[PDB]
Amino acid sequence: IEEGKLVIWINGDKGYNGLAEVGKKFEKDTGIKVTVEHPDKLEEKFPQVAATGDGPDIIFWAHDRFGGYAQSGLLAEITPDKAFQDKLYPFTWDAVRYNGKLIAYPIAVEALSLIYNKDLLPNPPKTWEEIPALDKELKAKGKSALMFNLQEPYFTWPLIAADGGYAFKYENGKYDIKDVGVDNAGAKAGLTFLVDLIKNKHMNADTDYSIAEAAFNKGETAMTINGPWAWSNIDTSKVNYGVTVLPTFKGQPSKPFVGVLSAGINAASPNKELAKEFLENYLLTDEGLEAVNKDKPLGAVALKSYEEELAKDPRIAATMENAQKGEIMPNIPQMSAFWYAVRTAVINAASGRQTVDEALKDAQTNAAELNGPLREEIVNFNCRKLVASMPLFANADPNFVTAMLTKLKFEVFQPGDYIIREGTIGKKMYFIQHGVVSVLTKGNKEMKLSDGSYFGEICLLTRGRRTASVRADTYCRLYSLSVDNFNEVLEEYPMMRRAFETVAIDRLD
Ligand SMILES: OC[C@H]1O[C@H](O[C@H]2[C@H](O)[C@@H](O)[C@@H](O)O[C@@H]2CO)[C@H](O)[C@@H](O)[C@@H]1O
Repeated sequence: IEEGKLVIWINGDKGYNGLAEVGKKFEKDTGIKVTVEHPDKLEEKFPQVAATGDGPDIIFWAHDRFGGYAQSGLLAEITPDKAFQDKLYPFTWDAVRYNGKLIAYPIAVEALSLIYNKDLLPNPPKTWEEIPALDKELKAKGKSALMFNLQEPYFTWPLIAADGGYAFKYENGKYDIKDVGVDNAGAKAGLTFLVDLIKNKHMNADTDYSIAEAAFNKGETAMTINGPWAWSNIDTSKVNYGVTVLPTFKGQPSKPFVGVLSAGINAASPNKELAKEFLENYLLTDEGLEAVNKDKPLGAVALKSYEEELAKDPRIAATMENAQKGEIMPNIPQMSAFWYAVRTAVINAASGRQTVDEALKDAQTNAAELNGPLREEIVNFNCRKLVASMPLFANADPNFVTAMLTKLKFEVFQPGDYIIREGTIGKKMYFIQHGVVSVLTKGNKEMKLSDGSYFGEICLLTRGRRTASVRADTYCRLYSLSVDNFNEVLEEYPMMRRAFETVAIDRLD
């Protein structure tokens, strides 16, 4: 971030080129440059980087992650006046409330639908249960019935929820965080049906977003499950598609988790006023949303004036029908733990790492018990110890140490793994969070290092070989810090760079 410009983050499946057009209009009027970026794992990156001088001015995501960001102090309260508020649907404003405060601008309402190829399947099935029979019929003609993203639990959730699965029980206007529904009869039946699809070769566990998109848009599968954003690429592929009600499971509708694409203002931004002006006066207008919608459809927009037009589209009416059979996602801080829990369970069940019963038992405990803030805190202090213990960093500015912590990468090694091999060239030093290693120098004396220690640091000043091998003696958990990332932070703190250069200037004598 820098004062006088806007950096916006939005997910790579959304209309980021269209948003950049809105930004080009903004720059033309104010001289303020707008850069739109779509980094991978943006929703996880944002809370890591936002405090530490990095991060976008504006973050776009579904509202479910914003309670967490709000809890962490990473979002500015927004202050639209009543007239502006009246422009958007009251339920969209509700979705972005935390402690009664508005913490983001709602943009669009998202739900998943069944997308079907009308040439391959003129009458799409009404039930999940008839998909195996349909796939066998299609397999004989070199096709498949259904492919969709099995790596993201968002896509499998409607099935899980259909017969009674739920995230957190809603009662008397509030979520009971101790009452998780991911291990109940309904959730187990849903995921069992999905795993049986996999086991009987009607779907593949490795299927991700790209695979399913490419299969449906090339005409290889009769159906997919996706949201409005995906419709552009299907239009471009020329497939004759319909958008309809998701299939029923055990006679019960699929229950997609409804998301409200929302735009938050990073509390670290020096551009909060410019961010408000862009969001209120440029993006949230008929012209602004249209530019984004034209690139990748937004869904049912929060802006009433524009939604009046979009609601005439039967694809948007199918989206809202699915949405009404679903549930608005909670925005509570525990949602991150929930998603992490269900993601691992679905991946483990589908692959056969665990049974459905085992995977979901562990998901229940993870979603209910896991304390993100507490675990984050413990992880951050321990990393801070490791980095600040090293002689080089022993008297450095605490913010320098803090920026450096964000660069650390988690690595694991098995007994007998060489972390560093003598004669090779590395670009990383290592800190030992947990484990024992041997430092071996050809023939010689071993030296054993353990929890708290470090090694490989000479790559910070060498551009040269590894002069010793380092072998894991037990299971090791390490953090690595690369010379590039070290330099990058060292450039952000010029007083430290000068100190370290004067050190190196004397190390030549
Ligand atoms: O898979 C869990 C994931 O679900 C939701 O993410 C959606 C997102 O809302 C959509 O806009 C679209 O981009 O696809 C994502 C699924 O890959 C939740 O918003 C997210 O927090 C959660 O991790």
